[PDB]
Amino acid sequence: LIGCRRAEVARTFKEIQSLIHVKTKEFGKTLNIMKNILRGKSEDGKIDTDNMSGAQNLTYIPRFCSHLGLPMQVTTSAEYTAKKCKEIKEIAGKSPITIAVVSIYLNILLFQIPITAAKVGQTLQVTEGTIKSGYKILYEHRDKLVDPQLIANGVVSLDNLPGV
DNA sequence: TATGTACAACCGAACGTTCCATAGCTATTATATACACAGCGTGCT
Repeated sequence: LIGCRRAEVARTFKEIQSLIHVKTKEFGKTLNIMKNILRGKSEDGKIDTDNMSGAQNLTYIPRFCSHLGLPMQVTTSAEYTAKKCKEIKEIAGKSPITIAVVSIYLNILLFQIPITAAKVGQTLQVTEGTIKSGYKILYEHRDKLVDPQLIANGVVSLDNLPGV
């Protein structure tokens, strides 16, 4: 996990857990210990940048979109939505995985790709209820979650996003 | 001269299983906090 993060190609805890069979508690405690060790030998003996921070959600979006087979235009829109999604306090505390998945789902229905949430959550191993629950929060601020140029050109209109 | 007799020469070792010794992890209780996930139950169609 540290090695992936240092290379700017960071992965998620679940993705690494798919190969190495270790439950979450031991994983977290070991990671905290090793980070302290690296920091300790960075001062006495660099190590981290803006990347070392846990969330760094923008890095996950390109791979998650690839798993769904979306075009690059949707991926860029998802990155913009996820980047601006941190201004909302009702969602900012959520896990970076959900922040990226809900942003991807918002754009999937914005460009009208026929992929249902039942498969988006099944592909990225995220509960469908969580996806739709988060989508509701990412509906009161849609004007701030869509790139101005895309709406200006005419590629996407905000009336294609269903409203509850 | 002839015949006898005598003499001289030409099984190891690799692997597996059991037996001490030390240290560490596991489980439980309480509490605030918050997220995600897996259930159960009730109304709707």
